[PDB]
Amino acid sequence: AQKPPYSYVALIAMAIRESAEKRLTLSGIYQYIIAKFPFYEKNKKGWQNSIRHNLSLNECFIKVPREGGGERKGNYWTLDPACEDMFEK
Amino acid sequence: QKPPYSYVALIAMAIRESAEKRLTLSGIYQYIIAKFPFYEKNKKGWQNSIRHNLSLNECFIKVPREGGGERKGNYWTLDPACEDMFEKGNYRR
DNA sequence: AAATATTTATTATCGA
DNA sequence: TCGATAATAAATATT
Repeated sequence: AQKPPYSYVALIAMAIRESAEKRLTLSGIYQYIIAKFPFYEKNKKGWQNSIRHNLSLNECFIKVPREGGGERKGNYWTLDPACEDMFEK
Repeated sequence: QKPPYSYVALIAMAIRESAEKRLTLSGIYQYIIAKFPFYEKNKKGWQNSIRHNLSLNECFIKVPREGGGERKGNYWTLDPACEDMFEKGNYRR
């Protein structure tokens, strides 16, 4: 019972390293973040767009190809082989 | 050829240098160019500086635009006390 | 008209 | 009072 004002930044690449295959999608993001804590909600476009723009400022992300496991838009999103050893932690 | 001039005063001067005084945001730059052309649109560096003046003041108001004026930007105007203050001492050193 | 990602754009924090 | 990192709204491009 307290205020979580800190978890808007590192919730993006988290689902990469918390997982085992390191390429979970927005579906896995949603279901796992929901399964984690009992207050946050996906029924708000505000917080959704907030977490959406949290990915553009820092210049370390990149787009990586994927086949028809859900690809109609195009490639998935992950990190760069350079800013690697700073996101496992 | 950028100006060493007060940027809030730059916005207010652009304001008084018009009749409608409520032009769109995407034209604001052009007007400053009309005075002192230096900057290039590709340079994304010094934008936050002008932003600091645009957002942080106490003589402007924020009012939502009309749905037909659907572009990127809003309209701003001055304050009567700010008007009568700037009308006297606007261009000193 | 509802919800993915390259640019734009208020509140406020730091630093000079 | 002029500049550099973060944290937040509302309107284009993309599927």
